[PDB]
Amino acid sequence: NPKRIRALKSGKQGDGPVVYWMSRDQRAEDNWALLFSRAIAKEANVPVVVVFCLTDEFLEAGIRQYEFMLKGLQELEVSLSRKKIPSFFLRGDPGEKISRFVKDYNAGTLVTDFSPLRIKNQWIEKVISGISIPFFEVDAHNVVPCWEASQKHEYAAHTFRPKLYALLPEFLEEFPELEPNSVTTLSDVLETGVKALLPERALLKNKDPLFEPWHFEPGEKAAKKVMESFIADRLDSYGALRNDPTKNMLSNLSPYLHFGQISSQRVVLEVEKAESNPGSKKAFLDEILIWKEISDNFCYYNPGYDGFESFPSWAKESLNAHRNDVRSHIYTLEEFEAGKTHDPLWNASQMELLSTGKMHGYMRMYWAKKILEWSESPEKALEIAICLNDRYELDGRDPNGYAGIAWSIGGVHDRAWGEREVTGKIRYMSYEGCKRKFDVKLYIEKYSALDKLAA
DNA sequence: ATCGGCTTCGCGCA
DNA sequence: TTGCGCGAAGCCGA
Ligand SMILES: Cc1cc2c(cc1C)N(C[C@H](O)[C@H](O)[C@H](O)COP(=O)(O)OP(=O)(O)OC[C@H]1O[C@@H](n3cnc4c(N)ncnc43)[C@H](O)[C@@H]1O)c1[nH]c(=O)[nH]c(=O)c1N2
Repeated sequence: NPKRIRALKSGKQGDGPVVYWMSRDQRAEDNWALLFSRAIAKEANVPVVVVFCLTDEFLEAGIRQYEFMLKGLQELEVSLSRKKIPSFFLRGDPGEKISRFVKDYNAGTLVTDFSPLRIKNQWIEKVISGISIPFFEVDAHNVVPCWEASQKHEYAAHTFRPKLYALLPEFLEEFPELEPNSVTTLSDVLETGVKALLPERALLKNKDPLFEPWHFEPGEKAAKKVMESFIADRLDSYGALRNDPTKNMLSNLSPYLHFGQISSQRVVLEVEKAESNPGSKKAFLDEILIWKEISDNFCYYNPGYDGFESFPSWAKESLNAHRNDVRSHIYTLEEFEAGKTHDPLWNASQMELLSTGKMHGYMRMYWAKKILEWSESPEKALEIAICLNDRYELDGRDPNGYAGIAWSIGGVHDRAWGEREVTGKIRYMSYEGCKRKFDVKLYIEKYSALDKLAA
């Protein structure tokens, strides 16, 4: 389906390899990008090669994301050579490195997947300028190409959802089988990059790592076994138990989908054919279909996705009007980060975020709204809630991150509610509201250990 | 074209 | 808990 490609640059198709510049979608199956690279490599009797660019951004988050990512690449690499596609791994800025790699190996054609974040689009430009062969983009990450789904920033779910469903019958389709190439250190990069990151690993008073790395096992292989678990054990109770922090009825797929270790489209396919509770199947389909992809919609059509300016006008006008309110408490980053607020429900969730790297969905909503209530300005609430989300979430640094922080503190894709001190018309949430929805003390007590335990 | 109808709200009440 | 009505509130879209 040609609608999944955009022509970034046009030109002289080299007598050489087709180059997949892998970035978002780190999987070898279920990958429209690797499929397109392999299509036009067959139309030219050239091999297809894969190149990944490892960049200095790993220092801005934690060992947890980097071991999750790097382990997934060790397994993609052997999985990619079993079908005769060599994987190449460059360490440097994709501005210069991908550029050089193009000239150096005589690439016939270049291809990349699609991120809507600002920095991938800075790179793509530095790539287009220092390059002579054609340059192609494929949305391998959304069921419906970001730029076809809609042509504007979408105001709400219920306005984006019809456009999306109207296009679902044509892009919800099976994946062809990736045919292997006809014509014919990462251990070490994992070593250095953890050495450089070990001085900042989150520790306990007894020098122990806070992080528990057994809750999510990385890779394509482990990814698919988590979807199969979810469809067989959890999908049915999803409508009813998804909002109860005390049960793991979440799919648990976000760390894998973030790193593109599983296609969102293979999951939809496999939910769609499964015979579960309708309400479960609907609730679930609109998270992974609508909300995931309005988040790409958000970050694409809004360059300042991660700042106050991108809130809707009414919530900008609201929070401004309450900047001069006395705040009940005020915390610093350090105080939040170590869960030293006055709110054991708040502090429990921050403990869940540090030791697992995935905080319960429903709780992240409460977490983010309390940052706005108990910090000195909204801009500073944004800053903390981004800092902590990207530092400690396994699925962080993600359009779902930005659009969800935005949802919580700024009202993006939300509506106006009853006007309050500090938080204005932004949707309010309370401990007492939690108490009627789920057994807070069970939550709190699962994590009440790790408080005194941390320094 | 004006009017439901809006992710995940809180709260009383049975 | 567990469900329902009602509240406050800005705006898109057929
Ligand atoms: C403050 C805050 C911070 C974040 C987020 C929300 C909030 C309120 N989210 C979005 C959401 O909280 C997160 O995707 C889910 O908790 C992922 O958990 P499961 O995969 O178990 O979801 P679950 O199995 O319930 O849902 C299925 C899938 O749908 C998608 N999805 C679900 N809820 C979504 C939402 N609210 N927005 C967008 N997509 C959603 C995800 O891909 C998720 O994997 C996010 N998400 C993320 O992937 N990375 C992040 O760093 C953040 N950050």
